[PDB]
Amino acid sequence: KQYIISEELISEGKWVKLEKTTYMDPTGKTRTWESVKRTTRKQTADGVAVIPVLQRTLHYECIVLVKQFRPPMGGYCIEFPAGLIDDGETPEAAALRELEEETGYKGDIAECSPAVCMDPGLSNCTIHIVTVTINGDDAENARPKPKPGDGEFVEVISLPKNDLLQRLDALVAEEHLTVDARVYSYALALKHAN
Amino acid sequence: KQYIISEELISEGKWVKLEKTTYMDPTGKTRTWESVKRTTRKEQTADGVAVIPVLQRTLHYECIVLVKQFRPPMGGYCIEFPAGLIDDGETPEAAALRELEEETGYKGDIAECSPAVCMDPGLSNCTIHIVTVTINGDDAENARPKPKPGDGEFVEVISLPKNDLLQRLDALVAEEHLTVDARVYSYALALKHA
Ligand SMILES: CNc1nccc(OC)n1
Ligand SMILES: [Cl-]
Ligand SMILES: [Mg+2]
Ligand SMILES: [Mg+2]
Ligand SMILES: [Mg+2]
Ligand SMILES: [Mg+2]
Repeated sequence: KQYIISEELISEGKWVKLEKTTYMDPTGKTRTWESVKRTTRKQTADGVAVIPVLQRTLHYECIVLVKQFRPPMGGYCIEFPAGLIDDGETPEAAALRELEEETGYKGDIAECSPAVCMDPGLSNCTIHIVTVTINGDDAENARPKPKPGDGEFVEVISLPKNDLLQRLDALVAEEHLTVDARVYSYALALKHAN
Repeated sequence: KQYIISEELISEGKWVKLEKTTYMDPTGKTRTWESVKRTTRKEQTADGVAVIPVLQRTLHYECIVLVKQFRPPMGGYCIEFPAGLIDDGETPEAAALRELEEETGYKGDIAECSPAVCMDPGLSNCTIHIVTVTINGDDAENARPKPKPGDGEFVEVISLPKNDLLQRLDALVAEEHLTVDARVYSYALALKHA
């Protein structure tokens, strides 16, 4: 019933553009929306976000997260390891690469989502969420060596899966960080299950 | 260590603006970013709310109530938590309960309210509160609920059992052209992983 009629470029940067979208509303009335897109999409999705489940025997399972300064936020954020997918890279491969660059951990693929939207009222940005387990008892994940790219500065924060939400709430109250909504959503469902 | 030095307006619409952000990297070097912001945020502790609406009914499995809408930035239909912007002076809880009623017809009861969490922190400063709400589906107010959607709002309600949410979402993605929201998907994954 609804669909896009046209897209007008308002402004194009190197990484981001703003467009004025005309669409037909379900009454047959024509309407406009201000829409953002990244200029980098080739791919199944713009990017991947990795849910990295650190498994060590006789320890709690942890979810491995990252903390970085995010210029659009004007502050530090706690997020799942994540990045853009390289032209002709698979989402799975992008997931293991990014996880290694940002954390130093080497993991195994458990499952991969379809493309999911980041903020669909604002942008067309999409990611695959890739669940990865990390055998924390293997020698290659003993002393994880992060190989981050140029101009990336990432701190790794591992938190127990079974207390994730309370641990996150504490980091916000204590460190004035912003937790990512996908991370928070995941944490909430862990408590809400059953 | 890191901080914002300046934010230069590139382009401002009615709803969204694009900014050139200058900030200090941790080596002590000046760098830039292209940042998106909404123009609608005033004193609110976030731009908006997303509601996690747990429909509870005697001798029924708990359902998560979701909405399906056309999203101009995406050029297609998306499945999301009920959600909207917080009106000036409105509390996040009030916004959540109001948007839930408007989008779904259901009258909820507040369970919990998250701190402000970031939508896509490498792109925008956009933030939400994630508000968990229970819906007493035995109450007569919630028997035959009707959306009371605003001007240019056109929403379908999809209630899925919490105990099978990921599979039911996957089934929906298999059968039509549409995109699941990344927060919805994250929540569904954790319900499996728990
Ligand atoms: C979405 N904006 C953006 N992405 C990547 C790099 C950058 O500036 C160097 N700006
Ligand atoms: Cl798992
Ligand atoms: Mg990254
Ligand atoms: Mg990277
Ligand atoms: Mg809405
Ligand atoms: Mg609404």
